[PDB]
Amino acid sequence: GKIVSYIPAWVDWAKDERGVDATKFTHLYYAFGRINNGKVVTIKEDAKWTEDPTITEADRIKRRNNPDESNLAYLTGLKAKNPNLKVLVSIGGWEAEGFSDAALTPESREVFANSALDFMNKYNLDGIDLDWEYPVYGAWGVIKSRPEDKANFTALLKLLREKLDAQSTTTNKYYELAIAAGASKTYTDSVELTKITPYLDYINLMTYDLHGGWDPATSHHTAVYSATNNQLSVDSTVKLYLNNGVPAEKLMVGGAFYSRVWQNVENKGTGLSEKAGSQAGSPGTIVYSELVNNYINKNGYTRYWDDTAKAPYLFNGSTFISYEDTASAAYKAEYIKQNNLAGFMYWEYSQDSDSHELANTIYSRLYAKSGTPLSVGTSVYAGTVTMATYTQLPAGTFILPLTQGTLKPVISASDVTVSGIPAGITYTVANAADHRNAVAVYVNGGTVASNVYDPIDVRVVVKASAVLEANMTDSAPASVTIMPKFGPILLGYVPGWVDWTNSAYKVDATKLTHINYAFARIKDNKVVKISEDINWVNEFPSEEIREQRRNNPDDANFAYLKTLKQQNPSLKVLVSIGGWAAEGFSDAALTPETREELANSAIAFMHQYGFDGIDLDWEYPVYGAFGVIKSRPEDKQNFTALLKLFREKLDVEGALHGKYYELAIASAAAPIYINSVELDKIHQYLDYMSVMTYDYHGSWESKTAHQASVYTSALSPGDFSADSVLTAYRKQGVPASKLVIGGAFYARGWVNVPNINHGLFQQAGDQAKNPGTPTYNDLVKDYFDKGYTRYWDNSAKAPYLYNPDANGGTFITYDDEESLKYKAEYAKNQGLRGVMFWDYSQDISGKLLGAIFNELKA
Repeated sequence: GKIVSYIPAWVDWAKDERGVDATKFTHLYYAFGRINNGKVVTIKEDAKWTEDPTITEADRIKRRNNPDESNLAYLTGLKAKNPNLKVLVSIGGWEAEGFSDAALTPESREVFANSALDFMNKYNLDGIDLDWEYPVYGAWGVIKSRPEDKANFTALLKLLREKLDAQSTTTNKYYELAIAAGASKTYTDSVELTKITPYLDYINLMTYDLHGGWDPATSHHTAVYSATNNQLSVDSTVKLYLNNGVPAEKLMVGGAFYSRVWQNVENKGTGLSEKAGSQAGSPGTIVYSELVNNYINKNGYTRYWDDTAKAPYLFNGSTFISYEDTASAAYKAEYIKQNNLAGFMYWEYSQDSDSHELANTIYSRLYAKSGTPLSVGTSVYAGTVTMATYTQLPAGTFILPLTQGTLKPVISASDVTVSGIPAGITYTVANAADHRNAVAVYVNGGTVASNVYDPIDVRVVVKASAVLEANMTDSAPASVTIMPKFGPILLGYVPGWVDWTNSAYKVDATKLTHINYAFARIKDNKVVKISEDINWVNEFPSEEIREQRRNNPDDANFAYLKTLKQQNPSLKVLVSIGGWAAEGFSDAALTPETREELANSAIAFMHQYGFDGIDLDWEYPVYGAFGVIKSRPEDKQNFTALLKLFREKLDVEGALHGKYYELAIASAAAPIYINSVELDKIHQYLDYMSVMTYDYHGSWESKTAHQASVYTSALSPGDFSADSVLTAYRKQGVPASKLVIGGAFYARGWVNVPNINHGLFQQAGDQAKNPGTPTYNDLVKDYFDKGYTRYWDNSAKAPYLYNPDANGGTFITYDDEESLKYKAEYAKNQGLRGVMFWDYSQDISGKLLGAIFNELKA
């Protein structure tokens, strides 16, 4: 199943902020090469293009220096990311002149075709595509044309295939030849389809601009089916081509990442099949990204759907817009599959939304296995409604965009099951205003039956019935959050290896809600201070270190925390048992006796030193962090039993002490962790999981990336981010209100990083001179004004540093005030329990904590 993406020459692709994700298609067509004195040339050498009257001067100096060479290098560069990618040059396009002359004579055909190969070979291309629009009728006078174009097109294609084949017998590389073909009967009548088709790998059908403001009434411009007899469609065009004998296996169906517009449409019905007046004022087309930004269910435009054509359109009473969306793209991809066609071609990739929604939809739908219907998918845009008091819930609205599936323009109450809205609170569902494809759940203001001390998980199922596409199943239940009146948690790791009492830098209990004290440890299946952990105390041979570790200031720290809790009585201080390289959990978790023994010893430790709960930091079950710790496959279900039992023991303690003791874990981001821990079964025992949304990348790898980005960078599709990890957690079924997003107050980086794109996503050299983990404190002292410059990846919302001159080029990846703000903002919009960070000692300025606090609690 192929996917042809047309990519425009007139975007500077090396500069483009978002770049091209070539893992979502199979063929990249570079639009366009042009013809000039019978020869194929770069578009910058097409005077007709580089000096058009229409948008002129400021934007015409641009065109003269179009960066074609650089574009072609960047695009054929994308083979690193998709090795099976083919890149072809598309020659021609709308209004491109010179085919009729180029094809005229055996001689002019010879020089065109030789230059076509020369272009193909010069830029390392996999084939040639001819977009002659159109032979014989010349698009009715847009381009020069002659009645002999019909046979001359045949001879031209014959000659190209001969020469590509000749070259193939010598290089052993197969070369593609394709055309973009017109959808009209006039097109089929001006070319010899049966003669031509043996020369071509496939025929890209231009099944768009089928109708437009040149017609007296509105219609669909790129519809899958014909809803009336006079409306052209993908189906009517494919049937036309099959009837002329073109095999289904050589036809690609076209789609458009832009709309056709009609103005002055009579305001009747939905605007569809209505009479349209003057188009003189019309923009003609509006690209999909602009539709998303300013038109689809926005600014007075209503979204409508034609359930026969399988096509969306918009109308606001005067302007009608016909476009391609997620639902039409799915129906087109199902048409391709059901009719055995070659695939999906689209014009053109840069018109898509920033996050490549159409390109991504077409990939996902076209390589969906049949007989496995797809579930509707959700995300969250507004995930939190916050209690005003213990009983009073103000009005608010959960907003869940779909990521897979397309809501009907108006959904019904029965399309959505919401569970967990508290008793005596009414709600309704609907399509969220100002979003193209989102469920709103409006929660009526109200009074809850009993006091809300803890977050309420609200669970939203989007039924197969809510959606346009054909054979989909109900969504997984989407978690959002009713938050109790005190709002999100702000949790700090506080290291026990700092002597807090004699430190001039103190812990700010007015800004934290929670502290994890790092760490208690496990010895002989008993919980002990870190000073009794012989593996830690003697991690290093030097006695001066071991003596500092033997004298770890734990007692002093426990008195320090006791004071702090006396001064800030709503502060919760948990003891963290474990951490990096901490032993004993696999053994402790094994049997009911070993778990009993561990839980009772932990409980004893907790009471002895004045803690308000327990956090387990087992790093990590089953894989043992790749043999840093003892592990077993029984860890997976034994961790569940350990937490069940810790929770029971803590219930016993709170029932005896008239108080509530928290239980939490710190959990990792990587797929292997997620597959090692029964996340859907443990969350019930936990107040929250402190997800370590950092250490994604570092010196252990030979390429740079963001260690802690809140969003996945546009230029590293599929890469780790808080969003990607926390979404994976939610799809295991963890409620949002039991997730805590993590910030790191330390950096990772790479040395020997080349000075290309400021070191971001580059190959690095030998890492013996690597920074390791410089703290924000070290960045302030040694990096920030010392020849590193700070950059910002605005798609990832992640800062980074780069110094060309330090150890062969050094890239530093970290969290700062700005990224922490965005993590805190994600927590709030996603309905998460709150924010955590590691660790309090790493920023003595207070800025990083202040950044979180300012955003999160204000």
